Amino acid sequence: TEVFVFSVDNLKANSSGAIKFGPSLSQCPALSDGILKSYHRYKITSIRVEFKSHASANTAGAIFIELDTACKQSALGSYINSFTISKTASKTFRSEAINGKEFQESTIDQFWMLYKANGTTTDTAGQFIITMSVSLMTAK
Amino acid sequence: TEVFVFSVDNLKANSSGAIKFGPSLSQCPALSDGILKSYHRYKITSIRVEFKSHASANTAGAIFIELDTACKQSALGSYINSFTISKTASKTFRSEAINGKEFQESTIDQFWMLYKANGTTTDTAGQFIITMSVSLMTAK
Amino acid sequence: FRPTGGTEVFVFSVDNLKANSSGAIKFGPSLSQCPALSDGILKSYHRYKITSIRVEFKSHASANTAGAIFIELDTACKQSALGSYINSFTISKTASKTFRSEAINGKEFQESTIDQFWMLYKANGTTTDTAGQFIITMSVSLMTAK
Amino acid sequence: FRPTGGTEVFVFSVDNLKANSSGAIKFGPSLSQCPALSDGILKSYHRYKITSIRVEFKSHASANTAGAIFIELDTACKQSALGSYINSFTISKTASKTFRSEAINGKEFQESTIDQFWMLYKANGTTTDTAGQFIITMSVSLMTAK
Amino acid sequence: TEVFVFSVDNLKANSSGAIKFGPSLSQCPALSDGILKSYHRYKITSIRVEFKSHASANTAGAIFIELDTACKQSALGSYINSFTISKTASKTFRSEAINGKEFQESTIDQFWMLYKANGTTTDTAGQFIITMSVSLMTAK
Amino acid sequence: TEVFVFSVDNLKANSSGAIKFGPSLSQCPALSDGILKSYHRYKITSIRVEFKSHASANTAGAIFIELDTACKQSALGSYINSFTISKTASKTFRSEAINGKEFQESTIDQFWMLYKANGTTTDTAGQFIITMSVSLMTAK
Repeated sequence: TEVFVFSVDNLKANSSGAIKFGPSLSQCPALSDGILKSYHRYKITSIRVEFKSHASANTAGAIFIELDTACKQSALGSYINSFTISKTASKTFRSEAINGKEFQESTIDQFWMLYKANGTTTDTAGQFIITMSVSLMTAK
Repeated sequence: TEVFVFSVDNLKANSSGAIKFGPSLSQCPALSDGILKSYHRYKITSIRVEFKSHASANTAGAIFIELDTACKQSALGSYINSFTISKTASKTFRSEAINGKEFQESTIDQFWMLYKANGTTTDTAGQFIITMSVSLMTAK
Repeated sequence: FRPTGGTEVFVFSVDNLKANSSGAIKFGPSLSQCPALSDGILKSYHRYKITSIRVEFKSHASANTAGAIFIELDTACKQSALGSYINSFTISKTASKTFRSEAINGKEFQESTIDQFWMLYKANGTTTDTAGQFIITMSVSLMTAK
Repeated sequence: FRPTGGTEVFVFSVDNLKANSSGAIKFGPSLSQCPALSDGILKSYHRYKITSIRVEFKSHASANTAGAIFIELDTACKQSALGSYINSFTISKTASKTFRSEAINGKEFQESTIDQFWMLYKANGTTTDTAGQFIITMSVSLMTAK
Repeated sequence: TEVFVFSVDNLKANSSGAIKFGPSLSQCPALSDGILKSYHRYKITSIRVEFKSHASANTAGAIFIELDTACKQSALGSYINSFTISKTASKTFRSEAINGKEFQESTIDQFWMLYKANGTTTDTAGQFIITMSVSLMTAK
Repeated sequence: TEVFVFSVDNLKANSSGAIKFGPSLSQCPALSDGILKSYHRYKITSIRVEFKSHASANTAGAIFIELDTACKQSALGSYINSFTISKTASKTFRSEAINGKEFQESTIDQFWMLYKANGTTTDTAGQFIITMSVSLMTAK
């Protein structure tokens, strides 16, 4: 069981995307092109996503976070979880939320974290600092 | 975790069908068009199906129940579980039978409950009173 | 399942039994009502014997259906029509008949290619109304892996 | 075999294992080395899980054959070549490896149409001489009659 | 009831065959052209087959034993029972395994014992020393 | 602090080489292209090297092991530590032997493990199964 800290950078005020955890998690090559190449099964036990807000106080908007444990949803949809663009905050997601109770093979993803900024301008918003706890088993 | 009680009504003596639990479970809109719209992950922990038998004593036949956790079987096939049309009874199904050990997303079904009455006439048989226990996860 | 063989219990059902249904339930490799024995464990053993069977009539019928379905054991595996009328389930009642080893030719092993016995049944009813179903519980013993 | 399901133990063998043999033993409905599971009891149940397996290498080889056959679990049911070389039986020695439920994806039931895991093996030997055989002892649990 | 001890000789490292017990059991003429000519009914109660392993330690392989009480199987098929070519061992088979519960006429066989060596070379493997217990009935 | 198990494979009877622990430790990408990309400082606390001996009994020779905490020695030199090619064995090396008392940066190696088989033929000898215990510091 290890802990990885990585960052989603250059996050504008109209940035939308998906952070696809697993072997397609290119923002942390220590997991993607790293330790998942040396194990069969893994599970991500909990993640702690932090918005750091490198923005001016006049930028309006709130970036939205939504968990997709189907690994297929493209557009966001839900607007309950939100970081305000002008404030640092952090959201912590446990195992049953992120499909983290059972191991799965290192070839398939576990969940996606979709985000949508929903601001008007392309001004800078900040970055995510994501701290995930993975468990591994059956070396390869 | 909450408990829903719904009914499958107007059940004739030759009625066959599938009660598709999950988002396509139209017999309980409090789950289908309801609380599953406000959560990502769910599991149905146990169901208690009851046959109520609003039938005369001269109606012959026995309605058959079969669990499909593949969510694809159309015709019934198995004839072990059965309610007699002229008698009230109840069958209780736990978690490992109904694929209820793990959470899954609110977009996909969990299991189906197929039923086939296998009587001759179109006379009234009764109704199902189904009591399901669901557990909900990450909100949406 | 040890390779020398084992003893297990199968529960299967003969379904959709009308009030004029007649037939034979041919136990062994031609016992299509339990594929776990027919297309199943008999493909993985040479010799078998069915030690005892417990046939149950479940009677999914109305009280106005007259008749009585008759049961007859054929350990020759060749009789087509019924003939004997001693053993009977009433169509409107649940009952069960249990048959031990010497009745069903179940004392000795035989190869998994040949049947052991047949269970003939004949409804003896006028209408094609529903009668019920059989729930059959057989105890098999297996010998020599294949 | 209750219609709600049961737990049984199957013993089968992977035979004629040379000193350069590689392959995959695909557990589930495609597990042709045990027809009692493949064309057998999985035809009479919806859901199953293989709780634990005990693979044994029996080493019908001379003492001059060099090499070590390698074992690797694939619970994705898609890996073709071996890759990992940690688990190994020496070709000239009898041994056994036992794999529990969380290693072989054996915690949850799944439908009898899909496989559960594969066991890949690769001899890692020069010649085509005889190495031995696997004697595999798996414990399955069954759920929902079909 | 008497006991016969006979031998299957000159057993190479790729030898396969069937030892057909009964009147066609040519490896023991005391049963084949012997006491079965003087009785109608017989049964072989138990057999004890022994592999004696007149082989060098460098011969690889294992000869396989399989009982055929149908008296028709030609190729081997099963690989559970085995003698290692470089070791002496013995397997004992009781009555229900070898179809030895009931008498049968002296004109028909009772069972076959198939063996297949499954080694590469034609080097010497050993011999079988088989000890069978027969029971005889009505004289002839 | 985590434990890595990796293997040095395809080890012939005349194989010589160096297993260079640290960022150049290509036999375990979970350390090399893995967790060392996500931390500044590391130390390998102890290693347990095991020779597994996939060899025939007629292969002569003994593979030799020598620790180089200078990370510069090319040829072997010392012949005290040895695995016999025809036997499984294991050698365990603690912290002061492998330069494992102090942290160092993830860009530089810690020690090398040189091995030289010193047999005549190119026949198969076996493999190493190496179990190392690393400690990680400041994240990166």
